[PDB]
Amino acid sequence: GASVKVAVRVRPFNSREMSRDSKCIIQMSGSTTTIVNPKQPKETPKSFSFDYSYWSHTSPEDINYASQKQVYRDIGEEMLQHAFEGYNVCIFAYGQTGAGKSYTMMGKQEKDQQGIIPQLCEDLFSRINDTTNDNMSYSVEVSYMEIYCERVRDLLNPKNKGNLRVREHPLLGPYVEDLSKLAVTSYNDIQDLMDSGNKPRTVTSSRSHAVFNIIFTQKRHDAETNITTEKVSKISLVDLAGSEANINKSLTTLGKVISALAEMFIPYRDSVLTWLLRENLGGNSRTAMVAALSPADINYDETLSTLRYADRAKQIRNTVSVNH
Ligand SMILES: Nc1ncnc2c1ncn2[C@@H]1O[C@H](COP(=O)(O)OP(=O)(O)NP(=O)(O)O)[C@@H](O)[C@H]1O
Ligand SMILES: [Mg+2]
Repeated sequence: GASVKVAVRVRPFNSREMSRDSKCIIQMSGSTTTIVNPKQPKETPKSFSFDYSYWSHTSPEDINYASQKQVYRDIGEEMLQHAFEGYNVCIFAYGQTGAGKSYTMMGKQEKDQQGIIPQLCEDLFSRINDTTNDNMSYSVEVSYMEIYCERVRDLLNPKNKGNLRVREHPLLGPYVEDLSKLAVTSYNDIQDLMDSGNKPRTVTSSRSHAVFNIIFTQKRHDAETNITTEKVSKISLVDLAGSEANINKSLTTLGKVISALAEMFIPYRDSVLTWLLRENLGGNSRTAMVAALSPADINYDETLSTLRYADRAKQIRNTVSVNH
């Protein structure tokens, strides 16, 4: 029994917003985020409470600013530790187009702005390499895919122009048939794959989803008999397309799955995204949602919609057990 962790993050104004002289309608204090409706200024502002509240509207010179490193060391390290404990984990970024989902998950591979995914990978390998018990050995395999109009593309295998089939293994759940799963032995190798994968994405409103998966295997060697008990945790880091057809089936279905789970049949199979993430939503997985928010008055409805779906997500609870 573990509830879905939910964080909200508000970014700086973008060019569109500055050009319309947008005012900031988002306020944050502690774990409370309040949104002002520019349309009805005298109506009571709506407040929401979340596990994490990242005020990233200003800049690093600000004392209360939430940087990439701070967002990661917070929710990121939390989930990585769960993976070390043997739990499957998932972190997905959700929000309006341009709200800051990719910046939070991937960031920029330059000076100081790496997002959750690169940092977690670096942290994962750093920890593995600091192991001092020779009875422990590890394996790290990675997969990276894109879901566009219900079709799946293998980002680590651009050579291939066929969309992979999402299937249901009779006993082990959903999987992408013939999706590349590469073993990596260093942060540098996994980062090259990440960079290669990011470049083959399409290709400026995204309407594809990106799923970066890591299969982290921990092998404990028992000295006396020679059996090696395995510990496997799947780490799924998701960067969703923004919210505003076959192009939008996945996002709408996710909304319904999230609402249904919060309400407690579920249309998991109604879309490739919810099908593949079935166990992370209501299964054996420690899951977190990072809701990206625009700070601008002009996006009140979209932002309010995001806050509401993030509020429901908070109510989801999943039965978790360590994979030993
Ligand atoms: N915390 C932040 N600090 C600085 N810039 C940010 C931050 N969050 C987002 N941005 C920028 O604002 C834009 C939103 O980026 P991303 O590109 O992160 O959006 P989404 O990924 O929200 N968009 P979309 O994929 O089209 O649905 C980009 O130009 C980012 O570099
Ligand atoms: Mg994006």
